[PDB]
Amino acid sequence: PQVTLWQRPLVTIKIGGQLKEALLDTGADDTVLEEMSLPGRWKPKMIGGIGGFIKVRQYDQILIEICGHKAIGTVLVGPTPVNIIGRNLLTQIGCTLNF
Amino acid sequence: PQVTLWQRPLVTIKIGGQLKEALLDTGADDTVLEEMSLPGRWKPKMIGGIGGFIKVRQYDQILIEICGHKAIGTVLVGPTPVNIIGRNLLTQIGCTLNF
Ligand SMILES: CC(C)(C)NC(=O)[C@@H]1C[C@@H]2CCCC[C@@H]2CN1C[C@@H](O)[C@H](Cc1ccccc1)NC(=O)[C@H](CC(N)=O)NC(=O)c1ccc2ccccc2n1
Repeated sequence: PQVTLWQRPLVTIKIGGQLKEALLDTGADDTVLEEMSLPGRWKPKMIGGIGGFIKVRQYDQILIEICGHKAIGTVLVGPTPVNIIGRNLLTQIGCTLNF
Repeated sequence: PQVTLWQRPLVTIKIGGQLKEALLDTGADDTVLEEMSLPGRWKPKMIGGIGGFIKVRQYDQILIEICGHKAIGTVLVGPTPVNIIGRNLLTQIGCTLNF
């Protein structure tokens, strides 16, 4: 769909059985979800942003459904205020910027 | 222009007589620029991101030329790693997300 930016670009994701809302974020290389229950194997990883760094759990090959579109990728789970869909996944659902 | 997301969405901006590169960021509410010389008054503000909070100088009515589009708005200058154009200016240059 086309999404204007007067409000935050928030979509519904279905991940690991759970429904969440996430921000479509072009300035994020990675996808970072708030602490949740995910099955499996994860690695320790540190990522950075404004303000500094956090330590997150890396899960690879996770299925995510972003606004009814399917994609599989690396998802990081840690202490982020808002769930962020970053560019590793935005390329999979075909998301482009327009101006 | 239409921008795909395989690489970071960077554009050229002209601000305060100076040429910079900045990231078009749909997940940023505000425009945050690294430390640079700007004329006039500024107010102190705290903003947050994933690793915490930073103290920024807020400037209002700043003219900014983003990929040849002129826009007037609030710009925050501070200790950010990369120059960020957030939704307060992206809505003024007519920026939309598409998938
Ligand atoms: C998620 C991750 C992959 C780690 N990437 C990033 O964090 C990169 C790092 C880059 C280098 C440093 C400068 C920022 C850029 C852009 N960011 C993406 C960038 O989109 C990031 C995503 C985000 C949204 C909401 C909350 C937290 C984080 N947003 C931001 O950093 C902007 C900064 C701002 N004042 O506008 N924050 C917000 O717009 C914003 C909104 C609500 C909030 C609620 C609570 C706490 C903080 C909140 N911050």
